[PDB]
Formats: sequence, C-alpha cells, structure tokens
Amino acid sequence: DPMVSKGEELFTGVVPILVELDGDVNGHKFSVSGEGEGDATYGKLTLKFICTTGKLPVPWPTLVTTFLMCFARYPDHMKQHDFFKSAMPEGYVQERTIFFKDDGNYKTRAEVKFEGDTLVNRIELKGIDFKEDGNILGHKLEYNYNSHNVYIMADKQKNGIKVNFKIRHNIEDGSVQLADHYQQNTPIGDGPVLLPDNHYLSYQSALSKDPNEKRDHMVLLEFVTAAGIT
Repeated sequence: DPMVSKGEELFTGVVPILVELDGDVNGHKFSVSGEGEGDATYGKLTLKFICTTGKLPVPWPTLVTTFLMCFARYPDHMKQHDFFKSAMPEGYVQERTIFFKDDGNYKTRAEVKFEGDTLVNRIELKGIDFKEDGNILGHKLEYNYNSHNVYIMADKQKNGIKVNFKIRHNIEDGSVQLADHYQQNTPIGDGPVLLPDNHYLSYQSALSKDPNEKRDHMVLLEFVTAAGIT
C-alpha cells in the first residue's frame, strides 16, 4: 500500500524528538523543553524534560499525557488504522481538555510534525480553576505512573480522530486523583489520512530522575502498542 509506505517509512528507525511547552496554570507561568528519541518499531520513547523557568508549579506526572502517538507500535495486521503516522510529515494537531476531579482543568493545543529529521511536539497549555492547596498546585501527587489503555475512534466529519480516557494519579495519602482526558486530532495537511476502526493504544510509562541534573526535570520512558482489532 503506497500510503502505508510513506508516513510509515518516516518511523522505521530511531527518530530524534524535540518537545517545547509554554504553560500558564492559574497565572503560574512556566516553560519546558524536552529531548529524546522514538523507535516506533518497538513502540518505544525515551525523553527528558527540563523546566527552563525554574520550578515546575504543577506535578510532573500531570504533564506526561501532554508531553507522541505517531510512535505507537501498530501490529502488521493493524497498519491501515494508524492515523498518526499517516498524517506525517505535515503533522497533526492534538487538542485536549483534561478535567482534574474536584479541581481545575488543563486545555492543551499541540502541533506534532517533522522539522527536517526531527519529530517536534509544540504545545501551549492553559490551566484554570485550580485550588492553590489542591493535589496539583499543592504538589500532592506521587512521582510514578499507572498503565492505561487509550481508546481511539474516527471523527469522520472532522477528518480526524477522537480519543477519550482516564488517568488515575496516585496521591501521597494513598488515594487517587482522577484526570479525565478528552482529545481530538486533525491533520495539518490537506492530503488523505488513515481513519481508524475503533481500537486502543496500551500505555506503560516509567518516570525517573537524571542523577546529574540539578534543574527541575523528568525522565520519561513510554512503551505504546495498538490493539483491539484481532
């Protein structure tokens, strides 16, 4: 399939990644840069993020979803359902609203695209209605992360996809902070794209710290595999 060949041919080896985020949560401003690499053959991403403005005013884990679904491993039987790659190199727009239960919300807009050989994820994040002493602005979320299925459906009328999922962030007292994600993706280009049958992506995420890093930061290792169409 000459289509499966193209956007796909972009992802067959290891691909450098750049991430840039401009954040304002309750008038708390911040910027984050990230660098790393994706190997979609194995559904694998390794990135390190740095708050370049000092202290991150929210928990790092609250940002993991926002900080690259084109790096999912789609099984051979499922290649015709990989929207993310199909949109490349021109890229796509990924927009979210993420509702933190009993707290504020983030609204994000991202452009995911190639800049030459580098895959680039440019983000703007606005958070509003947060509690200064909640689990988010009060930094009460543990530095870890649970595995999660993400359910993808076609959005045929917007020539793109809808993604819907919940993330439970562990709180220090042992309870959980629910973060309800609503997502929409649309191609940046005017060309054809693969619009998938309902399926899901399985996410495993591991959060760590660089022992030689003084700045406020996050090392993220994600494995992501498409499933749910046998």
